[PDB]
Formats: sequence, C-alpha cells, structure tokens
Amino acid sequence: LPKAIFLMGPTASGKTALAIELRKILPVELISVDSALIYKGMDIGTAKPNAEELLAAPHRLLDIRDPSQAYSAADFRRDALAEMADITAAGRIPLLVGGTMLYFKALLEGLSPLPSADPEVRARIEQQAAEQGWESLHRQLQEVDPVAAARIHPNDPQRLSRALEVFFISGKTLTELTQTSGDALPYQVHQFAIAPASRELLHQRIEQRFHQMLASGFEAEVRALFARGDLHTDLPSIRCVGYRQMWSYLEGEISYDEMVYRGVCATRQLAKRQITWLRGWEGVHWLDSEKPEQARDEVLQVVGAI
RNA sequence: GCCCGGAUAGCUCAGUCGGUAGAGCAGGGGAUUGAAAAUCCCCGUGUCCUUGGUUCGAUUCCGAGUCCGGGCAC
Ligand SMILES: CC(C)=CCSP(=O)(O)OP(=O)(O)O
Ligand SMILES: [Mg+2]
Ligand SMILES: [Mg+2]
Ligand SMILES: [Mg+2]
Ligand SMILES: [Mg+2]
Ligand SMILES: [Mg+2]
Ligand SMILES: [Mg+2]
Ligand SMILES: [Mg+2]
Ligand SMILES: [Mg+2]
Repeated sequence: LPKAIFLMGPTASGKTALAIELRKILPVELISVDSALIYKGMDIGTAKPNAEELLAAPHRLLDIRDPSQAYSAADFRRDALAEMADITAAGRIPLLVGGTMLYFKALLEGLSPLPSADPEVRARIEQQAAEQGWESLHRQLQEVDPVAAARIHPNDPQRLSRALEVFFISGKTLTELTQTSGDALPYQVHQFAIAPASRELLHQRIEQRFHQMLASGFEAEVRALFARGDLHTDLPSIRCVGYRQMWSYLEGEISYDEMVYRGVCATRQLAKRQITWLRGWEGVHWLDSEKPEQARDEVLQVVGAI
C-alpha cells in the first residue's frame, strides 16, 4: 500500500512546471509518462524538459530509446513498475507525469498477458492487406474471433492486425487471452489532471508553443533525424505530432506554411483526445493550468503532508 | 483603362441540364489491452457577393455593378 501520484493532463497544460515545483515541498521522484519523451534526439518538438530543469528535478524514463526502436504500454508498465520500486525503496514517493493516458492505464489496471509484436506475421498481414484489402482480414478475424471482430472496425488496421496477430502466434484468440486480467498497480494512487479553463485558451497555448519550438531550432532537429536515412513514417517516433509534418516538409511534399498549419492542428486534435481520456477517468482531481499554478496546494491537501 | 478566369460551409473547392447544394480539410463528440503524440468511429443550413432581365420558380442562364487571381496596354 505504498503511496504514488499521477499528474496527468493534455499538452501545454503546465504539467512539467507543476511537477518540479512539487519536487520542492514533497519527497517525490519524477517518472515521465510520455511515449515521445523516451526518444534520444527528440527534445524540442516533444517539449522535453531542458538540462537545467532536469538538474532540479530528475525524470526517469527519458532518452531511453533510439527513434528507430518502438516502445509500448507494456514496456512502460514494466519500466515504470521497476522505477517505482526503486523510488519507494528510497523512502520517497513516485510522481508519474505525462500526457500518455494509455500508459497510465496499462500501469494502473495492468494488461492481459499477450504475445509481443512479431515483425514477421505483421509483414505477412500487411502483405495480404495490399492484395485483398483489410476487409479480407476483418472477415477472417470474424471467423476465428467474432467478439473482437464486432468491436474492431474493418477500417482500423492497427487493431485489426493486432487481433489477428495474437491468434496467428498463439493459436489462442484475442478475446480468449483477454479473459485473464493483468496485475493491478499495488499502490495507493492520488490522481490529478491539470488543464486550462477553456478549450480556446488551450488552442492558443498550443499554437504559441508550436511557434516557440520552430524558433528554437525544431526544423534542424528533425533534419538531423531525416539525415540518418534509417527512419521512416511507420515508426512511432516519426509519427509524433510536429515531426510527421516536418518530415512531410523535408520530403518536399508540403510547403512550410502548410507544415505549420498541420502541426498545430495535429497538436490540437491530440489535446482533444487526451481530454476525452481524462473525461470519465475515475478518481481524478482537476487542477487549473492557467495562473492557478498554485494548484500544488490542492495536491498538498489531497495527498496531505507526507 | 481593356480582355479572360474566379466569387458557394471557418478554409480549399465540387455541384445544381433552372426546382434553395456536398466532399476534403479545420472544428466538436466518442472509442481506446505490447505502434497510442498512434489507429479508428460519429457530427455539414450555408445572405450559393449584389442588382436587373427572362421564368411559376434563378445560387445556376444572360446583362451590369463590386471584390479577387492572371493577361494585354502605359
Ligand atoms: C504534443 C507536443 C507538441 C509536445 C508535448 S507537450 P507536454 O505534455 O509536455 O505539456 P506540459 O508538460 O503540460 O507543458
Ligand atoms: Mg512536459
Ligand atoms: Mg472562401
Ligand atoms: Mg466553383
Ligand atoms: Mg435539376
Ligand atoms: Mg447541405
Ligand atoms: Mg476533425
Ligand atoms: Mg437572382
Ligand atoms: Mg449570378
């Protein structure tokens, strides 16, 4: 029953700022919960904390992967669980910060044990999609696993592929394996979420931030990655907001102004979904991004003196 | 100044053989089990620029005006 804290929220909501200020009055250790902040070489477009901030409040799970190697909610849970052990062992409290809700979820509720990605069976699945389309595959999932087929739309290639893969590797069906639940988070968690008071203020912060990045050398950053010649748009790292658009720009597929428009929109759409996650998330205490930055107090009281 | 194209949803544009119109994108909402900053599902009434003409009826054809891209001329 050790204690732990979750500081969630959408992009540009001031989560990072709040976390280090918290480090000041609480015996907490910061753990990053961000699918993009894991990449080495992706610092400005991901809004990664700078070296000074990191000096004040160290973050675990940052720069732990090369943009060419995919991560997963499963890998995060493992790494996260291990980092928490180490932290609580030191008599301090784990403060998980980020905007990647699926990771928070996988960590909190666990994950049904399932086979990991198998590049070979995926390549085959992709192959059959090009020849017969994803419909042929969805009709096949329909035969072996109807429960999953009803949930997964025939237009959802990632989930469709995933449901077939599990079956092709184990022979066991996805709905059958998911009947076994994953290990819940053996911690007492206090979940907070911070966001601006209105959707429009969020949009302004998003657009403004995107320009601060361009002005901080974002383009050059993405070019360094473009120059490696080994990264492609089917990699989680390149599909990240901002990066994907900038990649289209370096490929000469779109103009600069077009890239800036799409990156901003892409970031707003991301925020929209993040808010969808938080809405209905159980046990969430809401805090305000805007000036009520002194929301640390609401944290101080909910978690109480430790 | 003259000629040729545009002018229709927040933006880019389709369309209406004359019977008041629809895609994409933007935006909104919802899903979410080893790619998740990903992948996918649902939501489209707008003085069809203005004004005359013809017409039962015009955003739609014709005339003129206005604004916007070009071209010719100085
Ligand atoms: C989505 C983009 C472009 C950057 C990541 S932003 P973030 O989640 O770090 O936002 P805050 O930490 O809340 O400022
Ligand atoms: Mg941050
Ligand atoms: Mg227009
Ligand atoms: Mg037209
Ligand atoms: Mg008709
Ligand atoms: Mg309509
Ligand atoms: Mg949209
Ligand atoms: Mg008329
Ligand atoms: Mg007319």
